[PDB]
Amino acid sequence: MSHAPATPTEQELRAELTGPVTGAGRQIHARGVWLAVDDPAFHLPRQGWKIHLSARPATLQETIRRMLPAVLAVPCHFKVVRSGRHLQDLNSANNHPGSIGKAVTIYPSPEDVAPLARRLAEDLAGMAGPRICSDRRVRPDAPVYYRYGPFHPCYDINDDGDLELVVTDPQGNTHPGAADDSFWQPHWSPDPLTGATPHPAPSVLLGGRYRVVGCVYRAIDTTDIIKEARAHVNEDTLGRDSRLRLRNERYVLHLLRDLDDVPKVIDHFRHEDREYLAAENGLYVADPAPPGRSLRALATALLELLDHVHRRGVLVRDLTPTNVVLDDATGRPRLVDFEISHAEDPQLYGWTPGYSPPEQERDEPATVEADYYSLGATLFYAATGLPPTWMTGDPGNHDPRRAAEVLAGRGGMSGTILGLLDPDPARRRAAADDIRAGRFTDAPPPPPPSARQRARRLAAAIAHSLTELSRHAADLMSGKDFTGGLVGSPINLYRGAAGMGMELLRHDEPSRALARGLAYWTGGFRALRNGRPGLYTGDTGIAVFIAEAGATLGDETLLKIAEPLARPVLSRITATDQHTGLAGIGTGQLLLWRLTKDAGRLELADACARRLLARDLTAELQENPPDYADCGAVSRTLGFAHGLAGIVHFLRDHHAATGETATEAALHKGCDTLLEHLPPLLEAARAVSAKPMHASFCQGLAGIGAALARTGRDLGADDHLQAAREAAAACLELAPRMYALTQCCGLAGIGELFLDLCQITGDRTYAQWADRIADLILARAGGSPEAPVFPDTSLHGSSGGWSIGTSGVVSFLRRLGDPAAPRLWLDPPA
Repeated sequence: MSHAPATPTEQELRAELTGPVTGAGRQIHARGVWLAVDDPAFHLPRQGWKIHLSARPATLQETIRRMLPAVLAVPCHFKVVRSGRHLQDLNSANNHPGSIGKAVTIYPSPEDVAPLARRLAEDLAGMAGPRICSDRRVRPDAPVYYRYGPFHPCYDINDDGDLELVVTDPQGNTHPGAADDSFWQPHWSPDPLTGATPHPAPSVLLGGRYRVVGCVYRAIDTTDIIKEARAHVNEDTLGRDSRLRLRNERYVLHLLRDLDDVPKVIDHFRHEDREYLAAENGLYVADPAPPGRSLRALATALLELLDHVHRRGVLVRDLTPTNVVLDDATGRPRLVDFEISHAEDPQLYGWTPGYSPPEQERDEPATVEADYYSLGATLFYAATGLPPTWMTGDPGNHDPRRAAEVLAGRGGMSGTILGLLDPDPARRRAAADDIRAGRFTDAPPPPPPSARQRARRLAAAIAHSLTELSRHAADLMSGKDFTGGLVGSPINLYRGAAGMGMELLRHDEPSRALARGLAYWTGGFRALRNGRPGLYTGDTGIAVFIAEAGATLGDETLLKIAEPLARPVLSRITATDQHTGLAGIGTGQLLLWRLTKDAGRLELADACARRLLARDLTAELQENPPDYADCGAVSRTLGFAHGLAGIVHFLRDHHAATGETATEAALHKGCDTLLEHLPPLLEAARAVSAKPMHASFCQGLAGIGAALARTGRDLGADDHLQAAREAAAACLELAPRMYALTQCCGLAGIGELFLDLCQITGDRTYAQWADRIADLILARAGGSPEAPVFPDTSLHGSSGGWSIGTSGVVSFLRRLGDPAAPRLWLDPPA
């Protein structure tokens, strides 16, 4: 009928290896998912040329059997994927695209690289496997590839503060390796086979088959969309390839005559190791995608059943806001994906929308009925402008928590989509949206908040968040996440220990002890290691965290560890930015100067300010981009990070500390320029086409307004405070469609602006606005009440970083319950 290829066990591979390996004196150690074999009398260098062997689970055992002679002849180290399942994951694109096909890795002596490769090309013959993109291939008939890279895990720091695997040139410079999933030729070592050292150069496309616009492309026939599949990638337990997925598609594309207006024409061809088959809705320039801006917007909803009635035994099983397109009005319905539109015994495994499918796309049988949870979920993203909330591991990944949007409005669908997103009963797709509203249509019935019990909720949140932080911190310091080609900074403010620690210092004695441990761990990690001087990415924020921990905890040794930490050579620094440049360094040095009272820190801030004042005319840029089109350089010009708002912020702090008149002149000039360019981006924010970027703290109105509020207070100007008020209003309107909950790009920065205005002005109105932001945050959270988990930038996982994770959220929530509590990193300490 339909069969299942061999999936080797770890035991069978161990068996295929044990005999010959013991023969040559080499030995097997299991580590990660790579049964490795070490050979004495072969010292592994640290970089060089390496051989990769591609394979499928089915072929893995034979790949091992036919390689051992060659690899055991020459002294070398090597490793083989743990078992067949680990290889199916490795050859799956969702996990790690650049690691597909690297079933075996062999590290030999340099002189022996070229022979082995060829010697392994022979004996491997026509055995097939996914083509390894990051590497070159010995011959197209064999699954042997090679590349230059690290053999040991040596990391260096990038200009973002993060850590990347590197090789080192003969001058010692670190070059980032194994990135961009493209072959990179070292200029100091020759291609051991071509004998040549190519050079990189820069020198939508003429596909030759059909000249037209990484396995997808857009097209128009060279005569009058070409989906691509790479061989042996995404192989099912039934040996079902991505090319076979295209074949299922071609089937339904020829079974398309009824409702054929919706999908496209077809054409099938193949080349080498790949095959090809022939209005971009989900982009919400229009916020509720208004059918006609009328009171009723069930038009799109009934249009869904328009294609539901197609029947034909075709179960899309994957109806996402990216799987919808509609030229003009509700007419001209279009759709362009059916890879998993099959209920026959060959039922392809989906769960493709991390969030939008039912709880029963666990390969459980398919049902148009089940396509309801994709319908309703689609409807959710239709109203909210944002996906429903799903998190890897959420015991309540499907629940009335979605009701916590309770916006409706455009069509007021409400309880209909609740049934349409209910559990298995399906409510019969809530009566098939009640036969296109013929039977019924529901009205929004939001519940009433429990008044002071809100506080209970809030309390619980912080409480649980604290415990969650304690987990993340342990995962950080134990090196759990210290794997891969890119490792997020384990110490910087943005995502590292310093960001978390600072917040945990302001909480209970256990959380303070966690911050103490984090301080000492950061100190250790930073010693005898490369770094960057920035505030949000680099040494300045780190030093601030350690010194403040030494202060509030009364730990002299912490202050001693921080004393020499952030004293850079400003002459080398060229950026003028809070995030990485001189402005952020100046502010952090002023914070350290207030805690330590070390004159050198004030001198550093003064030096920052002088170098900044030198480029005051260079702060005046004639080119302006009020539209987000191409580079939304609102962030690169006016945002708190990368922009003038943070520069102004630091100049204000410097004047407040010293009183130097030069800083005052430049401050007034920058403030005036910001106010000149404010009205346009305000209008852009108020438009319907606005994007959450316009309200973001890092890049948008929230940061600009925080800066201008502090300026209005300290300078006495009230035009600044009013600018901040208008900014805050725009942010309040854009808050319910924010993508993230974080400080940098999400709701936390909005609410922090509101709290700033309440503390400066005194208008408890902004406190109500902030309470609304916190309510949105608690609703958009996952997990359960008394145990809420907050999604980070991934939208499905949790993390502890301050600006992109849970600790910043905890900062906002904490500050909600303690007025007159300074804003971290923007206001001075108590």
